[PDB]
Amino acid sequence: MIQIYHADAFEIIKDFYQQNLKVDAIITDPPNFKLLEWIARYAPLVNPNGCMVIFCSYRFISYIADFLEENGFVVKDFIQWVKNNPMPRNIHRRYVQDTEFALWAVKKKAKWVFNKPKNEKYLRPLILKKTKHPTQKSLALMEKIISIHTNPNDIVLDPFMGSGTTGLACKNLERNFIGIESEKEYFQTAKKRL
Amino acid sequence: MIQIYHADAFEIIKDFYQQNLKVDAIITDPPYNFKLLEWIARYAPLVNPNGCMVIFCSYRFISYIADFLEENGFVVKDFIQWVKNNPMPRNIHRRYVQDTEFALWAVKKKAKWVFNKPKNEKYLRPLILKSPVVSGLEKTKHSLALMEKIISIHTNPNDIVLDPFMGSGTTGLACKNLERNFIGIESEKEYFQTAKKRLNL
Ligand SMILES: C[S@@+](CC[C@H](N)C(=O)[O-])C[C@H]1O[C@@H](n2cnc3c(N)ncnc32)[C@H](O)[C@@H]1O
Ligand SMILES: C[S@@+](CC[C@H](N)C(=O)[O-])C[C@H]1O[C@@H](n2cnc3c(N)ncnc32)[C@H](O)[C@@H]1O
Repeated sequence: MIQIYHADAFEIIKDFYQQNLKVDAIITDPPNFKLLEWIARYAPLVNPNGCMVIFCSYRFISYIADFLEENGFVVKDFIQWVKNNPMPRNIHRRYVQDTEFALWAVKKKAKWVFNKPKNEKYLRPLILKKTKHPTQKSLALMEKIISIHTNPNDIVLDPFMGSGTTGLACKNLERNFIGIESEKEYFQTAKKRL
Repeated sequence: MIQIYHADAFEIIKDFYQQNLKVDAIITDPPYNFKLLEWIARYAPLVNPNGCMVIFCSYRFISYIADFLEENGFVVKDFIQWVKNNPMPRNIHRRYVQDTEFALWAVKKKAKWVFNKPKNEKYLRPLILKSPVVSGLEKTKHSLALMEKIISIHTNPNDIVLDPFMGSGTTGLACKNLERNFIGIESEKEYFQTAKKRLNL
C-alpha cells in the first residue's frame, strides 16, 4: 500500500492516534525548534519489533539519540552516507562536506530487522554518486536503508517525506509506504513520482 | 620538546593558569552528574588566538561537545573520523560492525587556523588504518598513524600540542616523530609510565 497525506505531521498524529495506527518502521528525514517533539508523538505508532531511522546533523545527533531513549527506544547505531562528488567549498582551509548522518534506533524490548546479504560486516551503507527539492535524499540510499532495516512487506512511515523518495524506495522494494507532507508542491512532486 | 606530567588534569590546570602556559593546539582523547565537558571550559584559555582543538568522542557525546565548545569561544569547523580495516567483528548477523572512531575539530573564534592540505586534494576521513599490534599496549582506550595524520593536518611543525588525557601517550609519540613539541598529562601511573617509556624517559 501507498498512501500520502498532505498535512502537518503534528496535527495529523491525532487522527493516527484514534485510528490506532501502527507502523513497523519510521524512516524519515526531518527538517524554538523541536524536531524532538515529533519523535515523542510518533513513537507510540511503532510495533514492538519495530525501529526508527532518522536523518540528522551531527550537531543534533546526540540529542536525538538521548531523546529517543527516553521514549522507549534503544539507539543501536549511526548510519552515514557519502557522495562521490562533493561540490568543493573552501577546499584549502577546511574539509569538504561529503557526509550525511542518520540514527538507527529500535524499540526497547524489540527483536529487530537487520538483513545482511551473504557478505560481511557494514556501516557505511553506500558509495552513491532528479528532483527540484532543496534537500532530497537520494533513492539508492533510501533503498539500501530499507532493504536493511525492513522486511519484504513491513509498514514504513515517513512523516516528513519531501519529494517522497522514501516511498519510492518502498514501492520498488514492495515495502508498504505511508507518508506526510505539509506543503503542496512537494506533496504533488511525491505524488506523481508515485 | 616533550614534557609529561602525572597529575589529575583538573588539578594541574590551575598550575598552568599562573605558570601562564600557552599551548597552540589541544589534541586529546578524553575518557567516557558529569559533565566531563568542563575540562573544555577550563582548558580553553590556554589556546593561542590561531589555535584549535581536536576532541575524540562518541557520536553520543559529539553534539554536546560541539555546543559547549562554541559557548567557550570556539567555532566548530567540522568533524573528523577514522575507520578500522580490521573490525573484530561482533554481532554481525544482528548488527552493524563497529569500525568507526569520531573526533571533533574546533578552532578559536577569530583564529587563522592551520589545516594544511597536501597538494593532493580532499577528505574528511583522515585515515582508514589496520588497528594497533606491536605498538599495541595494555590499554583499551588505545591508532598512531591516525594521530600523526591528525597532527600533520591541524598543526604545524613547531607548534605546542597538549593532550590533558594522554593515555598511553600516542599523541606525544606522534608529535615526536613529526617534531611537534608535546605536553601531556595522565592520572594513572601504569598509563603514565608506559607513555613515559614510549617517549624515552
Ligand atoms: C528536509 S526535507 C526531506 C525531504 C525528503 N527526505 C526527500 O527525499 O525529498 C523535510 C520535508 O518535510 C516537510 N515538512 C516541514 N514541516 C512539516 C510538517 N510540519 N508536517 C509535515 N511535513 C513537513 C518539508 O516540506 C520538507 O520538504
Ligand atoms: C580515552 S583515554 C586516551 C588514550 C590515548 N589517546 C591513547 O591512545 O593511549 C583517556 C585517559 O585519560 C586518563 N584520565 C582519566 N582522568 C584523568 C584526569 N582527571 N586527568 C588526566 N587524565 C585522566 C585515563 O587514565 C585514560 O587513560
